[PDB]
Amino acid sequence: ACGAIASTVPNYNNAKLPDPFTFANGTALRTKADWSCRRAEISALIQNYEAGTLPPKPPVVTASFSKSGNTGTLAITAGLSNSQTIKFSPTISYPSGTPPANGWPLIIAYEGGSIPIPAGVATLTYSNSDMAQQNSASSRGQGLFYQLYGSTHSASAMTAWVWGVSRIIDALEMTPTAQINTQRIGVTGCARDGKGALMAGAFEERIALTIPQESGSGGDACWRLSKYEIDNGNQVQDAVEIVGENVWFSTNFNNYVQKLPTVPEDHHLLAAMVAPRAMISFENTDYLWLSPMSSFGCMTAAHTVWQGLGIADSHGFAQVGGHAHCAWPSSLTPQLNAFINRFLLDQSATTNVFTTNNQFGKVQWNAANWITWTTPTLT
Ligand SMILES: O[C@@H]1[C@@H](O)[C@H](O[C@@H]2CO[C@@H](O)[C@H](O)[C@H]2O)OC[C@H]1O
Ligand SMILES: *[C@@H]1O[C@H](CO)[C@@H](O)[C@H](O)[C@H]1NC(C)=O
Repeated sequence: ACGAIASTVPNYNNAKLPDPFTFANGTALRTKADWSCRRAEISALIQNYEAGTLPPKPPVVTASFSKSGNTGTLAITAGLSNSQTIKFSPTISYPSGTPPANGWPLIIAYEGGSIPIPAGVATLTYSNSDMAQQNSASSRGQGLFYQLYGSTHSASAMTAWVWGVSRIIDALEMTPTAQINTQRIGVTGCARDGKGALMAGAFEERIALTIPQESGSGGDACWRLSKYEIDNGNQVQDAVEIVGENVWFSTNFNNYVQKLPTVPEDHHLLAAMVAPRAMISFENTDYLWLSPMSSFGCMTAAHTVWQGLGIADSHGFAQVGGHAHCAWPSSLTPQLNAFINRFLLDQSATTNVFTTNNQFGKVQWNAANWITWTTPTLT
């Protein structure tokens, strides 16, 4: 129904941010339904240029569940048609007592996350580093995911992490005795795990609420804006450095980090893949490594997609200073809880959150230099 999905745009060359509202073939988006097809195209482009191949659900996915006290263990097996299998067993921390009729809402927290989780929400601890190692460039192709698909599989570590989240949600769908409301699943992570959580929410449509925390470069920052920051003297993480530091991106991305204008996506399109579902990301201006201006401009550009879909308040951004990396400032708890309350707890909470302190160091944000499109009202 979307036709043949384009996965490359060989002639692309755009120093500003790619236009969310124009397909690779030059067709303009017009309807809300068009966004589903555009999202599928962005997925293919992101896989091709920076994330590697995200495998589909494998033929074998088995799950069993057991509970001791308030801790559940979800034992998952995943297997291919060639008989290869891997296994992993995330745990779930439950609120006590009788659950809601449809089960507990749940946040999948990469290695526990760094946000406070309200008392009526269960927490699943996902050991993403075991699914795909992330110590340094030395970690390439190591982790459970690669014991299934092969150490030379093109998936980045973050794409392998997404795959694991998808198997977790498969297992939850198969395991009603885990007492989870599978329509009310969120995801969160901080720092490198916040890069991971954004990827999970973008690519796995069953996630109702995505919460990336101080994800920086390769998260809710854009590659093109971070290149501008580093060229003008801010000591930011950028595309060139990040592919040498770790294995969060595919080896193919190495071919583009010096040629960012030729990449027909940026992370504003990655973030927009969450639409029309909900996301709020949190940033910290104390660390220029995180590329503060790039995150504000990137999420401002991503925001236009929700605006065009008539659901601006489903996308939040809050950027402040004055606290340590991955420490949670109580000043932002109301904004976090507004999104959890609305999108996971079914409350009538307002979620209009889009704020920065503009503390961007040696650069400023100038929307007209980066965002070239007007926002259409998709019909
Ligand atoms: O050593 C790296 C190579 O492994 C990488 O190879 C790319 C992998 O994905 C394919 O789609 C590309 O065609 C191929 O070039 O190139 C970069 C290099 O650093
Ligand atoms: C352009 O590409 C999109 C996405 O694949 C597709 O939905 C649309 O039909 C294409 N346009 C034409 C004229 O085929």
